[PDB]
Amino acid sequence: TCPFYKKIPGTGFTVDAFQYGVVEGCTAYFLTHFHSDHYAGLSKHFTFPVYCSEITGNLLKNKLHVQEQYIHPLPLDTECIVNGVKVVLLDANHCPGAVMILFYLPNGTVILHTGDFRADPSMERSLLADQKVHMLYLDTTYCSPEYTFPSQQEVIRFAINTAFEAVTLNPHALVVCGTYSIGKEKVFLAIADVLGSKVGMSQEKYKTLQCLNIPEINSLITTDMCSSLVHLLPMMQINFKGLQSHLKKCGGKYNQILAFRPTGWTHSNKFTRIADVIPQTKGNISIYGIPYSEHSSYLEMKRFVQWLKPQKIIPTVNVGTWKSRSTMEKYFREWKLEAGY
Ligand code: NI
Repeated sequence: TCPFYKKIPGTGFTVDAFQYGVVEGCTAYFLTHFHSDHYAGLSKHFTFPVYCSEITGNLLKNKLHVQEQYIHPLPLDTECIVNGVKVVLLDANHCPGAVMILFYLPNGTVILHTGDFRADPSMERSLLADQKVHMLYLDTTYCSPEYTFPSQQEVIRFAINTAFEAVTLNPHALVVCGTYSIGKEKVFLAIADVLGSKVGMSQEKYKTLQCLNIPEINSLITTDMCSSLVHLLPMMQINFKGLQSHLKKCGGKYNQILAFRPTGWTHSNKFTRIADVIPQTKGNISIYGIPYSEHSSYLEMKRFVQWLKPQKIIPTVNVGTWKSRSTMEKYFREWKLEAGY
């Protein structure tokens, strides 16, 4: 049955609630972004109205074969009317096409649902600045003070520098980047850009990327693996056995693999600066875990909430244990006390 934190009170709306069958009372289904824990249940047989961004709509049509008459894409940063209720979609700084959703209830209540987001001060100058928010449905994925991580820009600098140095020293090295969903595209694209290569990948992953409006993408990606020195592979293949096998498949074109596994967080962040990160090596294979996050750090999340000053916070992540819920509620109280709302 649909959990309560996926239901918008005073409307016929749900958010990311497609794995429950027909939700009793539901007149429109919102989808924040194209990741499988959120879309699980959409297909060509779905015949309710789905509201989402343009890019998420492109992916629904092409990857899942949802029929076009049921897809209702909305422009960002624009007041739109859905079943008599004013709504606005805002950039969530998560993966391509990911949004937050502002709802303006008929009774005057204002609700923000973050979806998955990485808070940023640029958000403090969107249509959020212009009115009060009564309820916040918050992506709390890393709501504990141990979760620190660097900016995306510092992680990309590290990756570009590492790869440019390895290939300059050995022009027969192959660079590999792991992936399992959309998101984190800047990793493999920035590396390709510095080496003056295109990124080679499967036809299916190429198709996915062509759905994302990314300008000059024909210029950065390809399915001709042979002409590329940056290959994208399944995340499950980013291990010593998997990359040994891939290297054999390259026909003696390359004699060394440098691989990157972007990840959310790892405990090494508690002890280690980005500059100090080192690979796991075996034979002619090195694997770098890099802390490229598309969710808020604890301190980014705290700043956002203390800026917004909501009257009630409803967590959407880590809600399944009493100890987690308790812990998050204690931080919310502190934030409120410290900020004086
Ligand atoms: Ni996500």
